Amino acid sequence: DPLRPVVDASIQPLLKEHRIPGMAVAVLKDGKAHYFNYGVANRESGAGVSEQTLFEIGSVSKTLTATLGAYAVVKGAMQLDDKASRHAPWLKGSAFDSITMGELATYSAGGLPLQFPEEVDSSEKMRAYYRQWAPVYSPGSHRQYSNPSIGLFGHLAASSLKQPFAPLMEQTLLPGLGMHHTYVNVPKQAMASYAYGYSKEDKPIRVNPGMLADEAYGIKTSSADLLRFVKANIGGVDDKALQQAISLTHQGHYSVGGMTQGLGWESYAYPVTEQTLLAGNSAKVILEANPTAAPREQVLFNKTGSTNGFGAYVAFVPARGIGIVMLANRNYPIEARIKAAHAILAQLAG
Ligand SMILES: [Zn+2]
Ligand SMILES: [Zn+2]
Ligand SMILES: [Zn+2]
Ligand SMILES: [Zn+2]
Ligand SMILES: [Zn+2]
Ligand SMILES: [Zn+2]
Ligand SMILES: [Zn+2]
Ligand SMILES: [Zn+2]
Repeated sequence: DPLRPVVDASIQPLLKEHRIPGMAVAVLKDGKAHYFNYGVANRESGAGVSEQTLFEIGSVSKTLTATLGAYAVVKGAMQLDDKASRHAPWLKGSAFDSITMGELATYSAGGLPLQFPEEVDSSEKMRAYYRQWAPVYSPGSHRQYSNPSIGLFGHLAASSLKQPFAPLMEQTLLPGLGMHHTYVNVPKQAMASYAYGYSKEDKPIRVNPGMLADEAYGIKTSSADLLRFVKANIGGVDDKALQQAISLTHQGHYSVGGMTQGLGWESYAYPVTEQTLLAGNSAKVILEANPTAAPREQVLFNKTGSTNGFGAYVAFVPARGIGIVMLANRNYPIEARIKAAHAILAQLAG
């Protein structure tokens, strides 16, 4: 593959530096998909990684959940300006009577935390949590990355469509995106393709159960399926409704520095410097609260994602028809993901 030398040049050093057991890389250029596979999906057995290997993608799941929400909007089942309680009777009489679906989707509801408190481990406790939650900031004023925030958005989006989230995604949305091997719950026939994640101590692990995990960070997919998603975000899909939904996830709602927050996807003016990309994906933007600013007025879209044993990254530029997917079974530094992707994308762009 003429592109192997280029991809290898940025990926190989990464694998060695962070002792990554395996990584599936997929690139899109001139309409064609290119696959580069490294290492193993299972260290004990030695099973090799392929573009069909299933990896946990963590927060990258939010781009798919966001697409489901956009789909609900297109179908007329809900509007982003809808108060959250309009789609959950159990939220009536809480702070969510004055918070919108869009604010939940863009982490700007007012300070919902990164993760649910450790004690919130059941449906009953989760409902109680939201009903007692007190806003920290006025709605729309600050961005505080939050799983409970986007998780609730996805949960309610599914409810607006009158179907449970998991089956809705697996039986309708994902198939519509051409993603037939993407799961919230990996089925029996696909378990053999499911890689094992590896902690810092090299222990084989997989994602732990959690409230709204399916909506916020529970997707398992392959580099082939995720690149098909990238293609859908560029070349489009056959279904008009789904196409409209995809476009909605490209719209900027507000910005934080050089990063513009949309539904799921986070975008930047293209060409973008490695410095700007690193900043938008820095700990300051990820962990702390930051005031929202007016949205950006070519564009690169991206999203990072991790689980205790996995590290994923996806970035693409529609106007140039290029994109890259990097799925690894080691949660290695986000900065390393950005640097490798930026280098490869630069070569692909010309
Ligand atoms: Zn090589
Ligand atoms: Zn090729
Ligand atoms: Zn529910
Ligand atoms: Zn199939
Ligand atoms: Zn499940
Ligand atoms: Zn402030
Ligand atoms: Zn590492
Ligand atoms: Zn050039």
